[PDB]
Amino acid sequence: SKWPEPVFGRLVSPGFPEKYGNHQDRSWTLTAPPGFRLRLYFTHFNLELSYRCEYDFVKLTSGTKVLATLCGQESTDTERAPGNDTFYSLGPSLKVTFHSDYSNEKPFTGFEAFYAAEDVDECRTSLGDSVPCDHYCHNYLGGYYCSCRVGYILHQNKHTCSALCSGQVFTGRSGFLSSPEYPQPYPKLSSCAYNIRLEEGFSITLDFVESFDVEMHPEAQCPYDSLKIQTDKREYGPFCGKTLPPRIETDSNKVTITFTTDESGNHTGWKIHYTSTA
Amino acid sequence: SKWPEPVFGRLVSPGFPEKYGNHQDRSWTLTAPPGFRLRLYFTHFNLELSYRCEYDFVKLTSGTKVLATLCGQESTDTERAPGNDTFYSLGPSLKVTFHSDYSNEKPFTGFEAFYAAEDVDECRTSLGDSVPCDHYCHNYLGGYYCSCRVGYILHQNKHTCSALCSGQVFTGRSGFLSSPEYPQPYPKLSSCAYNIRLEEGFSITLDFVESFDVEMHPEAQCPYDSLKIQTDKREYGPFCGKTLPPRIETDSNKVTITFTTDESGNHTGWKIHYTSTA
Ligand SMILES: [Ca+2]
Ligand SMILES: [Ca+2]
Ligand SMILES: [Ca+2]
Ligand SMILES: [Ca+2]
Ligand SMILES: [Ca+2]
Ligand SMILES: [Ca+2]
Repeated sequence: SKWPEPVFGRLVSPGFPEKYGNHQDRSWTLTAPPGFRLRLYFTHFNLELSYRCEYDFVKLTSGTKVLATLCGQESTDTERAPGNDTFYSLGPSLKVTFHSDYSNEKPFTGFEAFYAAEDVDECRTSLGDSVPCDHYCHNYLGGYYCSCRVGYILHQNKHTCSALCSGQVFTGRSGFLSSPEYPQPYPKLSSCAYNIRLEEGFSITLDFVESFDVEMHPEAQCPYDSLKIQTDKREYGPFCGKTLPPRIETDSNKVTITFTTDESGNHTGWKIHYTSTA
Repeated sequence: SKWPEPVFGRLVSPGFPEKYGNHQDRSWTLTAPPGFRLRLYFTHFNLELSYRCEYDFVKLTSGTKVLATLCGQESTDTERAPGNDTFYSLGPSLKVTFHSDYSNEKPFTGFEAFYAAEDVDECRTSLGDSVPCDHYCHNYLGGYYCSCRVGYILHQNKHTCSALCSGQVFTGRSGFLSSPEYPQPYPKLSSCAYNIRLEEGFSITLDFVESFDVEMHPEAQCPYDSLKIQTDKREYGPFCGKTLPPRIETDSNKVTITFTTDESGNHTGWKIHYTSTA
């Protein structure tokens, strides 16, 4: 219900299209709305040529960086003329500076430049392996939004996808149980809780199977990702490393398994096969 | 004691407090002794600001985790400056990494950081984790040690408190007898021994009376906690499970009850009322 305002304009050297004079200094600060960057190009460029544009120049800077230093008419080995190149602001702001020195041996016409704001694509551009979203990144005008696959919920940090893996209440007495996505990497910032609740007088036995991969610390044990098992009379765990933990035999009919994950890592996780006797 | 690295120290960007240069890379690995962690903070911080600190940064890592990525002077929406924040190592080690890219358009002054070792308090958990001691936990500089309540003795594992429940010699003809702390959970790694010595020609009768709770096995009987009874003419037990066992009638004037517990469990235990006839 609220939309960005357009931002666009035209910049010229003093007196354009007539020849620019000596000892002139101009600067324009251009600012796009949040989520936008600026796009600038030159329809006309004809300045005094000099080594590294020491005499006359047009300087484009953005944020903390110098985007370009331009002079002459056609780009050389150590100088740059803009040609049909396009220049982009870093962030929403862009400064344009024009300077002429004490003399022009020829009648130089200066420059005509045009600029326009365009939406930043936070999902595709400024992207290496670093996607700002855990699952789905949605670009829109002036921003972006994150969403998650089914069976997840967006964390409060608005980027991480937390599994909905609590609430599983098993009553079938022989069965399997697992970390999310296994054997794919288990999700970040998740709190899983699995409850085996069956008839009284029965005793359960739990078995880890196949592969095991939980984030470990060099000299500490399991401070990051914590996998623990709980009978109403006793506690077991936490299990880490990359070796399948030994069998466990419970006295109780009701058992609770909890799996907690922290903000980082791509570890595969765990399987558990539980059986039964009297 | 003595350690190769000092209890306190100072790290600065190359050339501090003068402007740092381009294409610079530094890394310091700081390591405290076991039982200590490292605490690091910044007295001065002024780096080039960039989206996600891609240009210049200080990265604090510990173990496998990145504690922080820092740039700028004051923290923004997607960037972090340390301010007066304190950073803590996970375990005794902590790595500091400094990097600068190809240019500095302003005189960025870099950073001054200080670190100090501090004792880990193994006794004071956030207590979402377990307590390392059975009874009393004592913290000291560089370590901790355990102790027990009166009537107990510290087990060889230096953490578990074993009850002193041997030595009870009953001569009274009618009476009660019990697992330690009943009806509170009976202690771990304890070996209790109760001796009933009565006049010749008399016969004792034993009765479980209130609650009965001893660690049971799925398909076996009593391999963890073992409660056994011994007359000079017979042996009874071991008794486990969680149902009050039937009455027992001894021929002997002499009875010895032995109760053994394992390293884990919170089971309540047992009472026994014994009487006598001719
Ligand atoms: Ca000139
Ligand atoms: Ca956008
Ligand atoms: Ca993790
Ligand atoms: Ca830099
Ligand atoms: Ca300590
Ligand atoms: Ca026990």
